[PDB]
Amino acid sequence: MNYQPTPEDRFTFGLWTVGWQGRDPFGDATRRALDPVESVRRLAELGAHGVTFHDDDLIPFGSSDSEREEHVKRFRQALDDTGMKVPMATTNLFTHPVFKDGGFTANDRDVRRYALRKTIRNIDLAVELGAETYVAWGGREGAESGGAKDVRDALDRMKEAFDLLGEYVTSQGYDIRFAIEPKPNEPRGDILLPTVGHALAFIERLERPELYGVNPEVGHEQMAGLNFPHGIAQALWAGKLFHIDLNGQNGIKYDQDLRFGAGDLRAAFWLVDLLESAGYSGPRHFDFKPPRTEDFDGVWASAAGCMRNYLILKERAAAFRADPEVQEALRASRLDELARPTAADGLQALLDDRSAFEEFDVDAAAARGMAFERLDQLAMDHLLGARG
Amino acid sequence: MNYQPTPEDRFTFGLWTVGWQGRDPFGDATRRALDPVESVRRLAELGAHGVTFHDDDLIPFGSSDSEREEHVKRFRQALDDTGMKVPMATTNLFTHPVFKDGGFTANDRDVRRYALRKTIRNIDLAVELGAETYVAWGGREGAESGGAKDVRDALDRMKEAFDLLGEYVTSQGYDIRFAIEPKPNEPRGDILLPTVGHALAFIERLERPELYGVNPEVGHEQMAGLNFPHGIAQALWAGKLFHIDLNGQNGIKYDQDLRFGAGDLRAAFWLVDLLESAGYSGPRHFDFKPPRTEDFDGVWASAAGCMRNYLILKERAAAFRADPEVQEALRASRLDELARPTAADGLQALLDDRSAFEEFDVDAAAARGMAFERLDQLAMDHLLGARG
Amino acid sequence: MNYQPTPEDRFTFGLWTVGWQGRDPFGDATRRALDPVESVRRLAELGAHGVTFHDDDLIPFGSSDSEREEHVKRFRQALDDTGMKVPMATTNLFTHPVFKDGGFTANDRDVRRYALRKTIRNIDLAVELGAETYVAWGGREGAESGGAKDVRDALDRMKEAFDLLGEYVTSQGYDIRFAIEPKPNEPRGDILLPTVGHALAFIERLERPELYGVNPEVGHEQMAGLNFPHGIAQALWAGKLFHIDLNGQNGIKYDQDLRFGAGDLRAAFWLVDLLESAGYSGPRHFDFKPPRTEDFDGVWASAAGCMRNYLILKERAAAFRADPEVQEALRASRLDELARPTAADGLQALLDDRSAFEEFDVDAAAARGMAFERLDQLAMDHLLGARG
Amino acid sequence: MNYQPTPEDRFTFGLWTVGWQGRDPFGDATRRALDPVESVRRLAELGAHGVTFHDDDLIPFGSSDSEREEHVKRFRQALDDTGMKVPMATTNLFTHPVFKDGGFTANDRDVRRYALRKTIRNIDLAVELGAETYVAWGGREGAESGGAKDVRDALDRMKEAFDLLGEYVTSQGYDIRFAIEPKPNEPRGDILLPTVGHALAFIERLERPELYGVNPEVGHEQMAGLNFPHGIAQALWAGKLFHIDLNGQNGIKYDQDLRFGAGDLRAAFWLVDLLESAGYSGPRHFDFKPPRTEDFDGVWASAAGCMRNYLILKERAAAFRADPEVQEALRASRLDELARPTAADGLQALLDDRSAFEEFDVDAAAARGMAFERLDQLAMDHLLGARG
Ligand SMILES: OC[C@]1(O)OC[C@H](O)[C@@H]1O
Ligand SMILES: OC[C@]1(O)OC[C@H](O)[C@@H]1O
Ligand SMILES: OC[C@]1(O)OC[C@H](O)[C@@H]1O
Ligand SMILES: OC[C@]1(O)OC[C@H](O)[C@@H]1O
Ligand code: NI
Ligand code: NI
Ligand code: NI
Ligand code: NI
Ligand code: NI
Ligand code: NI
Ligand code: NI
Ligand code: NI
Repeated sequence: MNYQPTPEDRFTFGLWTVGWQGRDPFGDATRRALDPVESVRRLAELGAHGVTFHDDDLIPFGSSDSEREEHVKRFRQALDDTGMKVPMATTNLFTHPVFKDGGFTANDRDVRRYALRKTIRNIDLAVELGAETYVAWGGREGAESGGAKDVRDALDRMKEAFDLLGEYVTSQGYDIRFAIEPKPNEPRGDILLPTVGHALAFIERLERPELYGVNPEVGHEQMAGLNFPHGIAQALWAGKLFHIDLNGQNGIKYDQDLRFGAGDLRAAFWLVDLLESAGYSGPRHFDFKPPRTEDFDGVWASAAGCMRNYLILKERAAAFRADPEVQEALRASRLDELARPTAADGLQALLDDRSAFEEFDVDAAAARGMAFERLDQLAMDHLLGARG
Repeated sequence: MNYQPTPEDRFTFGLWTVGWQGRDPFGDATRRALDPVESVRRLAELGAHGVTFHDDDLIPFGSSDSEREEHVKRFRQALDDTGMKVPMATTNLFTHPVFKDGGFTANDRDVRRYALRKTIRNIDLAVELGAETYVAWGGREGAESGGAKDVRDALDRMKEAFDLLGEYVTSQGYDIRFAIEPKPNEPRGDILLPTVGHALAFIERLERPELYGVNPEVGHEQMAGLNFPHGIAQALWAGKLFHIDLNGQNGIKYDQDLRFGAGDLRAAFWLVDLLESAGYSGPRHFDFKPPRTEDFDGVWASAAGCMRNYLILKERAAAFRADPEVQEALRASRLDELARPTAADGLQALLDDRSAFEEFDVDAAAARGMAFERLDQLAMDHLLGARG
Repeated sequence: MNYQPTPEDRFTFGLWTVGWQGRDPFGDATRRALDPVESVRRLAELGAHGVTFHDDDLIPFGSSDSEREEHVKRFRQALDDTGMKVPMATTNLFTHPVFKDGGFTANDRDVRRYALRKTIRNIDLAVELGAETYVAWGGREGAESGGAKDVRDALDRMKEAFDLLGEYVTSQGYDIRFAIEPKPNEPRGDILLPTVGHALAFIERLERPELYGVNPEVGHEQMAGLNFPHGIAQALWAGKLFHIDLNGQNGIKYDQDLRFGAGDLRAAFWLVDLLESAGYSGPRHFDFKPPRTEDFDGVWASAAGCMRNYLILKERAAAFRADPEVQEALRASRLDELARPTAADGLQALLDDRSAFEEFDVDAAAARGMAFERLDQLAMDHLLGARG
Repeated sequence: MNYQPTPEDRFTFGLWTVGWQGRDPFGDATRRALDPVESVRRLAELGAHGVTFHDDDLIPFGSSDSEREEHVKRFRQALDDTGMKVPMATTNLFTHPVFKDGGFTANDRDVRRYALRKTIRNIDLAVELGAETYVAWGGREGAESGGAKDVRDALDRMKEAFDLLGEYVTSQGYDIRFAIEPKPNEPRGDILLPTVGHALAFIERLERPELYGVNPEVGHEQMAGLNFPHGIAQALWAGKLFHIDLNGQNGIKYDQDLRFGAGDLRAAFWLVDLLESAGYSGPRHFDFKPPRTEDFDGVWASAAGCMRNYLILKERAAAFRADPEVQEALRASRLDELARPTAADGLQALLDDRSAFEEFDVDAAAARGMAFERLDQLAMDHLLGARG
């Protein structure tokens, strides 16, 4: 009815999102820089719950320890003034030229040691600001050519780095968990751990896997042509959806980071349906870039639209699931039977069950339509508000 | 010098590859069916090591137990006559209309029970023929629309199915392992476990993960735009590369299944380099389709070219790694340093090491070129046989 | 309010769409064949305006001249009984094995001559049934490998074929125009004239270009990652949008042919906006496949949903353009200025205009935001029926 | 034997290629700027024939008329000192913020007039330096959202701009032709005239089409998944290949601009085969970026590798076509018959030829294999230097 967000909806934004100045590989900045304090204040006015940051977004690279304390205190006063929270933070291991061949998996060992120290420094700061999740996006971990990177040795180095970070937070007693953010490419030709599945598999080889989950981004899995709600379902099934980055992407091309709801709208519908039906309770974080065509009024419009589109889709997905005609259609398509065990009776009874093979009427079973198109048109009508 | 294969090179082919009759979604078959015995004999003459099969390739669907024994005995006599082996087998859970919504994750429970019994029947046959690996490709597990498949319930059903199959082989005492073959799409709109990473992650949630690995296919990961040698490296790092399907693919489109070496030739070079340097010792299996333009002479030509291209690339990758100028280039690009631990000295010494942060010269480190382009041009010259 | 189609909405369907039996490259048919007469009757009941056909959909391949006349007369009686029209027809030059290397650009000259005679035979039949457009989809014109097809010689052969067909219809006095339907790949590895742009360029080299236009399909341009409404705009700008195939596609992969509205929903919105604002008056033809999961009740549901989704999107696009707040936003984003000539004053006055260069304030111009994000969120709200 | 380039091989490089400082959307520059004079000298030493430039690469934006003359004179002295030529130039209408919504199709009319004056100024300079081709890449012409750009009005504006530029060069008497460079996306979400086909079609609607051709880039057509040699063949067939940009791209993702030969190596082979067999005589221009991992020694290595790989592939493609076994294979696959007219006898004799339809043996024709796989393996063996 009214799609007004409140801090209760847990919407969060990175400083680097509304603060993106619009520099792209072919053009100069179109907007001036935003003071972090100014972004916190404007986002609070729009109904956001909190903000996130990379170390270098908050404290400019090379800052003296005294300049550092000054930047943090001003930030903390804006948070106190507005009620905004800081649920996640991350490290910039991709902008400075020293990270041109990676941070944790750089071929040069001294760069890998520096990347870990820069990371540990910001974990301390994140805990101080109350963050519960620490994200890692290995944007420069990867290669443009085959001989440049032995990927088994690089995964060893990646494992070593995350194991050391887990040792660090456990030895310090911190209540923070790690979330790896996959991306298949850009800025490297191929990035290691390119999808949610590769990241989930990797985590199972860490020494303390319970401290690590994923931070998937809508557009990154779509850059590989994959179904984002399906990957999120697999992450939820594994118990590893620790955080999520929401935005939009129009297919397989450069990372667009459009506002949430733009891009593949039906995938956004099915994502919100899943998050809300699974009871995901973390932040709904937007990692987006207001297009460089926009002035600052367009930046705030784009940020507001992120939140608005989430709340419209939440209403439509709830109306879909609550509709008795949809519930009947779900039974007609046997979603109830999918949720029942195949063989709770056990292996031996399955083998002795002649109705499962010797006397199974395969032709009768094959003729049964699944009724999925009528179900999908009910979902389309609900999304478009065309139920009457 | 001479690129002649021998059974020692372990090249294997599925019956369904050379026997593909050329039916595609827009056209009729262009070739008559091949008798399996005839394929075994022709492949042996070409230097292959063995063949693989789906149950329905060897025994036509619906066969009586007596027709079954007859088809198997003829096959076994061809194997005895030629020295050919059968290292892998698999189940067809995708062609019959009863599998239109899947086998293990079909919404209908009776279809899921039938799919397991059809599978178990062929595992027994595979063990009898001496197969060491049983492949599962869930070609119909997936969906064209969002509401048709709850993916968490479907992963529960998938886990239940593989757990029951593991219970079966362990209770029977069989020495066979399972290999899941990922594919991102086609014939379903999205297929569950779409990439090597999703399959590896899934396996870690099975009750006896040691019985399960992956069977990646070159073209399937490329249908998601991913780097196949990188995914194979991750599978090798995890200890899960139990088998591999070799073929070629020209980018993101329908599954072409071209002969190996066609498609992305440099990725084929880097794949062979990795397999041979990691000492992969399983079968080099070709899952390919000779194009429907071809008559049977072109089918055998295409099969021979699979083997030929592997052996040329093996020679070029070995020449690359053995070249002293390449070894010097690898050190110049610090591949030796990538293989050294980042912090064997431990967390505490890293934190107290001022050379890792307080006194690290980031500008000096940043200026060091990685020399990857000279290394990659040496690899190009070796691939093209242009070293002089 | 009520999204009921009538024959006035000009919705048409190919016989091969609702009649697709569900055979795909990995599985058998899931539905029995439909008699063309039965499809005409069922589609009329749903509110369709007419049907289209390939020669081989209506008259089975190899039919005797007498069997032929019989199939046509039964069809014509169904059309008379229902009021259905036949606005377009086409030729099947892709299913029979003789067309495995193409019809018009087959390397074998005798096949190319046969393809033209099979085509001419059906043009006569289409005119008899009252078709105004004859579509050509060169599904097999192309190659899997580089040496198999000299593309300059193949374009010569393609031009020769269309020139001869134009000579034929002009010599017979027929009032029919030709529409080339591009597709980038599938079933050939690469298909010639792969996009709307390549087809439009080709037409300009024909002897009588006025007889030829394009028949773009939503999903085909999306298989190349292109923006379909943009390509349709270019076709409309050139005066060549003679017909259109509507369906849905989820990105770059095999040709899904989903029902219209599925796939990229926002692109469907912008397509309907363009067609209706440009006053396109041809048929709105659905070239779709009801998924093979469906029985015949699902086939009719899917066909009805094609029409329903067009009419919902038509209502939302009209509400968008009629909204005074949207009209103000369009002026704020200077769409009115885009439609004004850049230099109606002429070249010399442009060169002497110091306000265009010497005294142009580039910094002031650069600071002006384009306001596109607020405009796009108004379009999203209209699409979702969330204006209040 | 020796793959040493000489100026006779006509290899050219843009100033912006070797001079790319390595700034990407996620990171800072890794290399200092190169003085244009220094690049001219280094490229001459490597065997290049000439260089190309955007206006802003040579003369920094905002330069005074006196600073301008100074930059040009220094450049001209380097050209005189080295023998280097300047065969092409272009305009930068994409970096400055004023071009954020385009140059020729910007919604703001005053920006469109400025873009034309900036262009005309550099055409005069290009003619002075002896360029024969003027390239236009409309990198910012396009949109991220549907309502922001009416594409018919934008094509009107694009046509108006190129028509005015043609009026200008004809009124000045200049001997220069225009080449439009297509790209499907990046930096805009969708770019207008996204492929070679759309550009060729557009040119036919200009007032003086003979002055305009295309400048295709390998990686740009591959960003749409298209076959670059096929698109080049269509451009050659139309008589419009006025220039070409050579580089490499690994599939559908961000524009990588790798050195030529990297990316899809077999497509590079077939491109060189086509260019050399068609007798293309323009510049072989590399539009590439040495990866930001590299220092200046790696920049020159990467530039040299562009030239080296062209010359290796030229030798292998010539060996392929000269091989008598390949010539026999081409006849076996009926490439000779593809080049013969389908119906030089004319329409009426085709209609009366019973051997073309009534008495055509379609089954006999269908059984003939095309022998394309043996031909393609000969091409692979030649590419890899594996003929013995
Ligand atoms: O997507 C990448 C990003 O914007 O920068 C890194 C951080 O993790 C964030 O998600
Ligand atoms: O790729 C799919 C395939 O050809 O059919 C199933 C089997 O696993 C084999 O790999
Ligand atoms: O899309 C291809 C199709 O379904 O078959 C050929 C006809 O042109 C129709 O469009
Ligand atoms: O590819 C784009 C580019 O590098 O910048 C514009 C010029 O046309 C050149 O081709
Ligand atoms: Ni992103
Ligand atoms: Ni992110
Ligand atoms: Ni495949
Ligand atoms: Ni396979
Ligand atoms: Ni289609
Ligand atoms: Ni179509
Ligand atoms: Ni490029
Ligand atoms: Ni270029």
